[PDB]
Amino acid sequence: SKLQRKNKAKQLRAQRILDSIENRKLFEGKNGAAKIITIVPLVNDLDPLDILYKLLKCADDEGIMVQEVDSKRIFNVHIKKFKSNLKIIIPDMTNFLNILDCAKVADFVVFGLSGVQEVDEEFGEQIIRALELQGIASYIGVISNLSAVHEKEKFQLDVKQSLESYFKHFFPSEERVYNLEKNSDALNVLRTLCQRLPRSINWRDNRGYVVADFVDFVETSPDSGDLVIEGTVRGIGFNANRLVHIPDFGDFQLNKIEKISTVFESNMNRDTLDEYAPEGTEDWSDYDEDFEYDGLTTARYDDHGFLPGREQPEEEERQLREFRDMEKEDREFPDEIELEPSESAIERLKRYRGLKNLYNCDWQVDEKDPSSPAEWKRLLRIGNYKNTKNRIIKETKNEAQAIAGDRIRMFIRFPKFLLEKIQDPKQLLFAVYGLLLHEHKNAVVNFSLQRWEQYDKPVPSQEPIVVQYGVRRYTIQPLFSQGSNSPNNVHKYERFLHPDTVSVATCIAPVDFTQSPAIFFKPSPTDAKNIELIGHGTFLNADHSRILAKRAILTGHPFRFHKTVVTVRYMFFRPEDVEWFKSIPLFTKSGRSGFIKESLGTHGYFKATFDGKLSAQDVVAMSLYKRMWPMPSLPWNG
RNA sequence: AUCUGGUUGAUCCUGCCAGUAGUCAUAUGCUUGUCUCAAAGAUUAAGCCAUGCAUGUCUAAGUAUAAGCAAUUUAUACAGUGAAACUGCGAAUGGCUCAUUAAAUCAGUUAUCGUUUAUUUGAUAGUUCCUUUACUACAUGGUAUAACUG
RNA sequence: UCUUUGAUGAUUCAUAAUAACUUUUCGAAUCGCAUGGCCUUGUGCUGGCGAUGGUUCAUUCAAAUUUCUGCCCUAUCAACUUUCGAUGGUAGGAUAGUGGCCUACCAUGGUUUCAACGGGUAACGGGGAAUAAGGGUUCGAUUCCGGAGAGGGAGCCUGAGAAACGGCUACCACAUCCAAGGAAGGCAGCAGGCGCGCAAAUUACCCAAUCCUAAUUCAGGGAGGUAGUGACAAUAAAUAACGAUACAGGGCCCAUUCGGGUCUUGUAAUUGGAAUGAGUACAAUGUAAAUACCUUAACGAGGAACAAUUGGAGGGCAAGUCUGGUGCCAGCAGCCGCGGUAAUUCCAGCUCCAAUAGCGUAUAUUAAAGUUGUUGCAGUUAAAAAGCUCGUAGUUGAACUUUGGGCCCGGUUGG
RNA sequence: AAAAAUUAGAGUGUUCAAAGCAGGCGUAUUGCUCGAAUAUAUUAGCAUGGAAUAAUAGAAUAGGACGUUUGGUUCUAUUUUGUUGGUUUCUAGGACCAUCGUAAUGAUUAAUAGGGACGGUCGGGGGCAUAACUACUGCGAAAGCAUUUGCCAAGGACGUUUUCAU
Repeated sequence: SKLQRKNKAKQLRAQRILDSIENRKLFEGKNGAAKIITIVPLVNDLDPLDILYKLLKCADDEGIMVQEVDSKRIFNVHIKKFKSNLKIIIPDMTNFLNILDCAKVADFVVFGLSGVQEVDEEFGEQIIRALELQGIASYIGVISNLSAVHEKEKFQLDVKQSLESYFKHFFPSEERVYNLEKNSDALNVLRTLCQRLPRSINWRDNRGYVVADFVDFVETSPDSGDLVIEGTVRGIGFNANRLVHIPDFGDFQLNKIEKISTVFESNMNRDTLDEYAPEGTEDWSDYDEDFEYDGLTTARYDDHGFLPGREQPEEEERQLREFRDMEKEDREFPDEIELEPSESAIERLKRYRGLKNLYNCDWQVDEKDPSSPAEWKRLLRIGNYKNTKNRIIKETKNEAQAIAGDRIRMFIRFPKFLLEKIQDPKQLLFAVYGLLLHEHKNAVVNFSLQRWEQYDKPVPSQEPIVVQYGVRRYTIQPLFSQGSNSPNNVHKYERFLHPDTVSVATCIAPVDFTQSPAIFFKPSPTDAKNIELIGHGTFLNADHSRILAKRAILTGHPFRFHKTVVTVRYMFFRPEDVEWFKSIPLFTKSGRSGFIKESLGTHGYFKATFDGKLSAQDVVAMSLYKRMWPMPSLPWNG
């Protein structure tokens, strides 16, 4: 008979309809749920407490809104209709930084709009562009009040269609805007947040994060006490083998874990709880790089060609006074040295490595470089960057000591000088983050630079700006490289944004295992909020094969052109570099090489061969290269 | 009330495969300015279902001491309005789907001298104290419970 | 010097009497309004309109059974039914009531080549729907009437009426809350779900209309109405119309020959002015309130931008002798086929053709099809007459039995 | 007598149309007024007209049909003997029972359908016993069928003023 359906049906789908259950139904509504809800107003004159009271009048209790009015920004409310509990938060618009993390704790973001204006670019539209570029879960756009447009009906219709504007180019994934003045539109905004949960972010999810409910200090010692933290664990958990960072306080060491309706402690398998770990000096102790410049006449290149020749409003003005001067050096003459020689040009700049080739030989990154500071010695370089990436993600679930959705009175070993600036949780959120094994140790890192939209003001490599990665607010001096496809990682050193191609930023900072996107902003009080949004990007890897370049190219005014000797004017008033740079072959900048043999005189006269035209339409050129290193970072607060 | 291309060097046939129009016949591709009229979870799974609604009802004329209101006044039984609750009636109509079912359903056609029927419309009831008026009310017999208080 | 008696085609029918019989049925211990007439004047006696209830006969809305004839493919289903009711007789039980409906004793019947009985159905039946010279072929889950069902089977309560599921109770399959003691559940009603697949709309406003229910004019109604989403289908029809010169030709004519008239175009980023709704929007009207359509202030074009699109250009089948690929970006277009450079088909530019809101492609079905043949095909050589004669059912079967003659009335037609 | 809707269709300026069932006229001053048709047995049942075509029954052993030929056997009592019940006399009124009378008493042809007899013949037809003639043509339902003699039965055609009515 025709039970063969119930064969083929109930034996095609039985496990494919099983892979997606408990992630959806761990939120059953008496004890096991906590839905985290954030509300962002998009104009400065809004009452989100009233928007809350437009979201709860349709909930069929009555005595929930009136007693919760005075000064509270965190709410925990149980919905006795769809049987779910919510965690309703609301930040403070006077600060900007608090807005940027109240999104990234949540999964549904209530986007309010305005029925009297449009959005503003630098503050509303940028904060929309802020959260989607750092990554966010799903959301709902909404309008609170539509009383202001005149009480005829058709005029209150089309003003919705105008407000669709920022969901045609921003998102082709959301077409409705719910009018909360309508009672029947204000209910399926309550249906969806009590009954769904979206694909959230990748990196914040897979590490564990708890929001605080009760924070109190207890005494263990006058050197260090303890803080009890009450909350519910989200993410994957918190175990006693690694560390925890909280912003504006930093990193602190736990002691014990207790789940209160499993008593755990911290073992002695801690990591190096310091900034500059002493486990880096017993890995590199070889004295085998001796590129020297103390008595070297010409850099030894005996493996690169010919025989050598031996002898027997007050903030902006200080920053742009030498900014646009480098257009002569970066853009119109990119390969150039500064020369108007009337001074003692016998010893003006000497220490160099002027080899001609770029991408076919060896260059020792590590040297005994006097430009290489004390970071270069006591640091660990675990140089395998693919298996160690995939090792750390596997071990974490195996050391599962805390499962998600638990009521914890979390204790932590904590000092005594930081018992003041933590406020009550009702006026400010308090969250923690699970820090992996050996992340806080500083090392070398590499970023990527996505240039900010309609902002072509470049920035040199000499500014310790704060770059947001993960949750960490760290000021850091960046240096910039290219991402050219070559099997040696010798790329071009640039100093600014390359306005055409996504640039690569080399840095020295603690490692980020989460592969979090990078955020380039400038803290300056020019804007009322202490942010100048200047860029964004992401982290890729930690590099060990970098060879940077420093250009200094001797070009000037040529006048004399013989087939073997070429004399160039305003060059040699003190001829020393012609006898100092024998094994650095000259070349015409039209792509034609040449040979330097001897100093034929004193004012530009040297032996110079030409491959093409012998005339003063192009200047013979040199090539110089050096190597220096970035500066480490610092955790920025305030 | 109509036919055209294809077997052979060339021709007449049997013969099928392309073509050609229609569909209140369903999907699908690219396009899309106006007026009138409008089908729409049937096919496959008569598979599973979060939340809210879809069945209640009073006149001058069955029962009011609301510790209801209105007070307003001819009214010492009550009389204005009128929650709750008992009693009466309805909930068997309507709406939705097409799984079963092949002399079954169902159609046009007969039969009840072979039966039940709220309602509606029209008729219809001096006889019934042991009595023809002898004890024992007909100017009128008896308990029990609801709402409500605690 | 003494009888009445209904109706039907038909009755032991209606209806009446006599003896009785019964856990003795019904025969107003209810309610609003009015307030009068009579008197020995006693709260004496009578007396109006109508609400609700009541037994039986008629009646209306019904219900339950029943008579005759009528269904798609299949013999690779020829014999089926009768212990355990199958066909009939007699007496009881049960029901609103007839009847093997059930129970006792007996008889041995009933269906079948004019297809019983069994198997398939991606089968609810009809009114009807598409195509059509005539005959026909293929559909009908779906606005009206009839039946069945409420996750799957069974059982009963209250009632005039239900084997009811927005009633209850059991087992079967499910699945919800839980202080673990227990307690609750049926979207094939309306909106809406996460499932499936080629495949199908809003958790909106109201009882104003249509009609139903209630103790009732007043309350109720996802029944039903109004909008949102809708290239499912069907009707009406914007995307330009008029001049001037100009230069051409044809053109009829003055033609002498010119130009004397009449024309027709052709074009001249040659030049002019008039018309108008798509759209916007004061008012009014619409409507239960609104939205839109009809009406109408002010606004609204050289339109080059307020800009039509799908498919083809050997043949069938309307449309090219056109230039470009080193075969950038070659099987190749339903079927004959075109490629081996430059192609009278691929890939692109230009110019033409067809429909104008494309019927462009896919899958079913109808005409074409006299290729299902009753109307109406095919016999030797093309697919196709059984090895041979007797013989079932089925179909088909010679001729013959009152014709002719005469008279006369009364129809509408050519007249 | 076969419901409405739909289909063919009459009337009717929704501004035309698909639709709808409306609408038209005066003084517009308290009004009169026409509509909402008709057709479509399309099996089976019901009422009715006609007697072609094609079936079916009737008298052959006459228990045949008509008769007021005559003898019977029965069964009913409506009526009158006011009336009532108790009797039978007729009388009508039902059937069946012999024989006595008159009608012209009562049987379709004999298929250039079929069967059955009958008379003279013909044939390598078949069974038992004891080549040449073979094509030009012989016989048998077919496959098939050749030396003479005799038995046993069968069969076509012809001939006929026989018979039965497939």
